[PDB]
Amino acid sequence: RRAKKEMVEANLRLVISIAKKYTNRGLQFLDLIQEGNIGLMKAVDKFE
DNA sequence: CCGCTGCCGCGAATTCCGTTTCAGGGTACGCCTGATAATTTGCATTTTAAATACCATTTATTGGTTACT
Repeated sequence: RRAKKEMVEANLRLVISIAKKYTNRGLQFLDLIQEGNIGLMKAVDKFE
């Protein structure tokens, strides 16, 4: 657990970029960001 | 050491009328699978050419002849 936190906290900027590419008047910025963070947690789980 | 500044809140008439019910974000794709929404038959209740089984009180035919143009 304490290992995965490090990658998750490292790649938040990546999430920000991908999200802002979709922000143009959808839900709201922060909702997109948080949903992307869910996705990032999934990806960290699946990466080899 | 009990004075003054600067923030932030809050408020600003009445009815009708009119009118365009109206638009704008800029991001993928192909699998299995269950999950409903469609579509297919039979059985209860009417309704059955009518057919049927009894009570009923009210004309009909009636029983005709005895008087008589």
